[PDB]
Order: sequence, then C-alpha cells, then structure tokens
Amino acid sequence: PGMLPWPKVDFSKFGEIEEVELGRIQKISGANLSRNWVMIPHVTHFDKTDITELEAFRKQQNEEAAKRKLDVKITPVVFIMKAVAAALEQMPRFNSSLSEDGQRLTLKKYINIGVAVDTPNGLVVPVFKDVNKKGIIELSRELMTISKKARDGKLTAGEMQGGCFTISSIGGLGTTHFAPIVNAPEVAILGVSKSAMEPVWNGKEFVPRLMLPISLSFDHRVIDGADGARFITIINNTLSDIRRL
Amino acid sequence: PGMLPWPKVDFSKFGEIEEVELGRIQKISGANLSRNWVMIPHVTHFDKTDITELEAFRKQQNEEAAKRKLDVKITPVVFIMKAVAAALEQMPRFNSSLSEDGQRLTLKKYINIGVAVDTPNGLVVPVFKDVNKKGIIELSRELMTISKKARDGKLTAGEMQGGCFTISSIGGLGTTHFAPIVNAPEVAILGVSKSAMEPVWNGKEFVPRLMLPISLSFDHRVIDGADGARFITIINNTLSDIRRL
Amino acid sequence: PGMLPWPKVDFSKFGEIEEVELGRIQKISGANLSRNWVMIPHVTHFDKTDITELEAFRKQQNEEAAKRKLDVKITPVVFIMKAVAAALEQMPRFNSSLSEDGQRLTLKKYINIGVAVDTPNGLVVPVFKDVNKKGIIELSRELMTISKKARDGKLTAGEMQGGCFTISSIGGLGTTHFAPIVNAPEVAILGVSKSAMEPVWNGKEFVPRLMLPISLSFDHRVIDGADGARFITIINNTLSDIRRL
Repeated sequence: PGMLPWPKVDFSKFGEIEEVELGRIQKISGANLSRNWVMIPHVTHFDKTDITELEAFRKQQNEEAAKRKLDVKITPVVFIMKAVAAALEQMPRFNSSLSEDGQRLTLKKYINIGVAVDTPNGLVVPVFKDVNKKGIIELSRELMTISKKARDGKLTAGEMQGGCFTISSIGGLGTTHFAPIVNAPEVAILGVSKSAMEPVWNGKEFVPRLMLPISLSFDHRVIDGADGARFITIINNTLSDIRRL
Repeated sequence: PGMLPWPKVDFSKFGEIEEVELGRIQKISGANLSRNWVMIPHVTHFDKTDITELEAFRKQQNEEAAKRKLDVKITPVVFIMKAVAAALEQMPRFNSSLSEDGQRLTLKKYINIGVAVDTPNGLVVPVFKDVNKKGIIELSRELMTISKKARDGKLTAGEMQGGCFTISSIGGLGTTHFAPIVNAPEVAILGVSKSAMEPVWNGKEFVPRLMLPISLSFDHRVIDGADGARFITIINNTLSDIRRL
Repeated sequence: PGMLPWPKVDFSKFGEIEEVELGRIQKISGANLSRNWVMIPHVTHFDKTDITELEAFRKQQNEEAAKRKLDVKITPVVFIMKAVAAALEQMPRFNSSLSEDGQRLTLKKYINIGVAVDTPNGLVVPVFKDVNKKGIIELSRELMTISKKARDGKLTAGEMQGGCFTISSIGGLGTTHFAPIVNAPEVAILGVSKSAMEPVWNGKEFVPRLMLPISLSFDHRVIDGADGARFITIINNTLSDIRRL
C-alpha cells in the first residue's frame, strides 16, 4: 500500500506560530540523515565500562604534563578514541564502507575517527587521522586546537573528511545512554553518556566504581548482533585496562 | 537495489491459523506509523530522574486534598506534563513541526501535550491544551475526566488534535526503559517506564533514591544529540524539583 | 522530496583499501534486513529479570541429570524459550504475522520459536517447533543437536521454517542491552544480554540479585506500547518464577 502523505495541519487554528527556514547546514544534515535512516538497518548495543582506574591515571598524567609545562589537558574522549582505534584493528570489518548496491565492502587500512564537537551552531564532526598511530598527548593537542576552530566556526571542509568511525560524547550535557544514527558511509558509531559511580559486585560485596555508559549503533547489513557484542566488549575491556601514555 | 518484497509464507502448513482484518483505527494508525517511520530519523535518549522528594510531595498533597474532601487525585504523569511544558518553553525548537520537504520549521507558541491513555481498545492519545498555563489540580481534573472518557471510548476527534508533544507512560505495566516512535507532525516524544529504588552515590556513600527512567525519541532532522541531551536534562531536573501545587 | 543518493567517496585518497565482494549468504541477509527495517516501524522495550533462583534451580537440575545419568546439560536459553512460549499463549497477538499490505493479521495457533545460533558464517536462526508442548530436557537435546548442526553448516531448509518469534541471546559475548531488528514475517523478537549481580531494594535494604537484561523489539503496526510492556512483563515474571522441569 502507498505511503500516507505528511500531515497537512493548519497549526494557526491552535494559536500563534512562527515559520522559520532551516539553515543550509541543517538542510544538508537533514537530507543526509533521511537517506542514512532508510538505507541503513540500525541495531544499537548498550554497555557500561569501568573507568575508575583510567580516571585516576588521567588525573595523574594531567599533573605530570603540567609540571613539564607541556600545555595539554587530557580529556576522557581521547582514551575512547584510542580504544576504538585498537578495536578497529582487531575487527577490521567495522573499519569499512558498504557500496550503494550492497554487494561490495571496502575494507579500510587507515584508521581515522570523527569526534562530535558541540558549537554555537550545534554538533560538528572533525575527523582525526591515524588515531591508532598517535599518542594521548598528541591527540589531546589536536582536539583542543580543532575544537576551538569548531566553536569559532572556521572549520575546514577537508578537516571533516576521511572518517572511518564516529564518536559522539554527549554526557557533559546529559543522558545515561542514547542510540545514535550511523554516519554514512561509515558502518558504526559510538555514543558516550554520563559516567556515574555505581555499586559493582566483586564476587562477595558491592564496591563503588565509576561506570561509563557507552552505546554502539551499526549497519546490520555488515555487522551481526554477535560481532557488535564482540566489538563493544573490546572497547569496554580496553578502556577499563588502559594505563599508559 | 530494489527492495525485496515482503515474505510470502503459507502459514497453514505449520498448523492452524486465523486471518483477521485489522480494525478501522488500527489501519489508520498503522498507515501513519509506516509513513512516520521512514521519514523521521529517530534518535532516542535515555535518562533517570530522582523523584524521591516529588513522590513524597504528591502523596502529601493527595492526603491534603483527601482530608479536605477535594475529590482530586494527583497522579505522577501530571507532574511530567508540567515539566515537559516547561522544557518546551525553554527550548522552543522542540515545540515545532517540520514541513514535508524538510525545509521550514513551524515554531509553535501554544503548548498542548498528548498523553497516552490505555483503554480496552489499546493506547489512545488525548491532547491537553495550554499545559504551561494550567495548574496541577486543574490538569489532574482534566486527566481524570478524559481518561474515563477514553476508557469508556467516548473521545471526539477534536479532543485528539493540536498536540505539540506526546508523553507515553507505560511504567505501570512494566519496562525499565523503551524507545517510542515520534508522533508526526510532532518532533519528539517522552517515554516513561517503571520507577525503582536505586542506590545513588552522594560523594561518600550510596543512598536509596526513587529513580524514574525516562526516554526521549526525537526527529534528528530537527534536533541534534546535544540539544536532545539538554532537553531531557531540563525535563529530568524540572520534574525532580517540583514542590508546588 | 527526492532522496539523496549514497555518498560517492574516493577512499583510496585517505589510504590503502581492499574491496571485497559480499558472499551470497551475506547479500541475502542484508536484503532481508533492509526490507524489514523500512517496512516494520520498530519499538524496543527494555527490562531486567531476577534469575537468582532460576539459576540455582538450573544448576541443581543439571547436577541431578548428571547424577541420574540423563546425559543432558540445561542452558539458560531453554527457560527463555518456554517463558516466551507461555507469553505467546497468553498474548496471542504476538504470535502472528501481518499481511504485506498491512491490513490483515494472521493469528497462529502453533508456537515455534527461532533461536539465534552463532556459526563460522555468523548468527543463523534455526526454528524449534511446539515449544509450548515440550519439556525443558527435550528442548535442551534439540538445542544441542541443532546448534552443532548449525555450526557445521548442515541446517536444512525445513529446520529454518515456521518461526513465530525469535530469541537472540548475545549475552555470552557482551552488552548490557540491545535493540534487535524484527525477523519478518514475525512481529516481535527478544534480545538477551549479559546477566549481572545487582543491588535490589527489598523495602529496607539492597540485596544482591542476579539480573538478566532482556529487550523486546516489535512491529508497532501490530503491538502498541502498553501490550509490549505486558508481554515483556510476562516473560520477566515467568522466567523469574520457574521451578519445574
């Protein structure tokens, strides 16, 4: 059966209205999203990762970077970048793009990661190159400089190209979890919500642990439920074990 | 390329079957859902609101009205309506409708909220007008009257029109969270699941708090992840903080 | 409004790539998933079930079976199949298939449940017949036999036919919840994620209980949000109360 038309409602019948045009950016984003939504069968996995010791390590490295006057503040998302990059090395089918006809998968041998950054004009997604080959200090410096560029609205078209995977960390603003949409032509996206201290069973008692909620949405034409579970688990375990750089 | 047709299966070869036609209302709603699903890219945010003090206030107020013979029962969802109405005031992009070509956004000044009400014929969505201009007692009287009209199956078409936003509260029947579908031409819907006592860290120890799980699905063509996080946080904090009316 | 086409990106400008043709099985699977995603408006419910006593009962029964030389190991998923089968008996609208034009619902009087099993070629879903009429021991035998057959790539066409409902349990690989896609022409699917010991309020304190997270995705044209909650609640209550077989 044919599709019903979009509702044609005279909203003025119910009170005052103001009809505004969207910005070109929002029109471009909306068009891309409408395409991706129908072409990409979405599955979303949820998980929680223990970052108690990572956070202690981050604070340690932040004082030791200040003593050396290195001018760098390590933020949690840099660790997530490296964990995602290491996971893309272990399961390379997540580092891929599916052709339009669904018949051919392009496996990428480079690892670039887009990171959503909030601006006075909304979230934009700069792409960072060779994340798997860069350290925490270097990536923190790039993120600071480019996020500044984003807030000042002078981001370059080139600086948003070449992504293999997107991270969208919104926990500084809220949510305990969320289910993002895949940023085509990538096949997966990681959402990050607000960490919370939770009682966690150690086998004999509950102890307080800083738990970070993460989510993974993915193109189900490429990734099945089992591999999605393997992938998010690798990111979980990697983040809960990282204590170098 | 072209979509695979719907599966054709002779179900009678596995056992007894009975083919029934969908009701008149289910056919219309099913046609709307098919349209809304493919043209609205959904993101769903999850959150949990501390309603410990609010529930104590509600019961106290229900006692006050009882021992003064006011014949009004304050249910939790009326507080949710007021918090949503305050959020729609503070973030008016959520109180809007997108045109069918996705080019222009109608910002509504009035605030009417549809509230899912369960009936022997399933969930229906009566619409309550001027929620931002009505108190808790008045809205509770309206809810009592309309829910009976709904449960008795007497709702007119007018009583279901003009919605700006929908609340679907199913926690009385179960779920710890869920991801509802947006009710076009609205751009967001709040889901409400079953509250539970949870241990909540206060900086030194876990204390029991009554936490209410809520969810927000929204039209990603209109709302990005950052604004969705701001919005569900406003609903969260506003709801938790109510001590009046 | 015309749909924007798939992005045309020269990925070789960012680094080395390898283009691989999908296998036939993977092509068909994607085609089936692409159709299901656009024609089924998905809602997903989440829940957690207390399996503390069920697990001690399964462990006790697996010990009795070995001590009685019954030579059968009982896995958690057979209990879930029977709980789903009982839910399908109690809410027969979930045991159904919607017609291609969305106008007519085929109610099924037989109860067959597909169970996702991992293979060298990914998850596949053999179908088990008359789950509501089979005991726990008998279903475990079929599960063991057919799971090995699936891993060997030896499933017959008949062993995949007749499904009424799918259970997809990925908790041995990770996730705390997930949102599966409905396996058309069925109307719902249950996802099962990793169990965890959690603090559960008993009225005056928190006690550790083994909580199993489950999720229910369903065709919203058939099932409304309230019936979805009733259904996941029945599975929850039945699974958390089983002490026989």
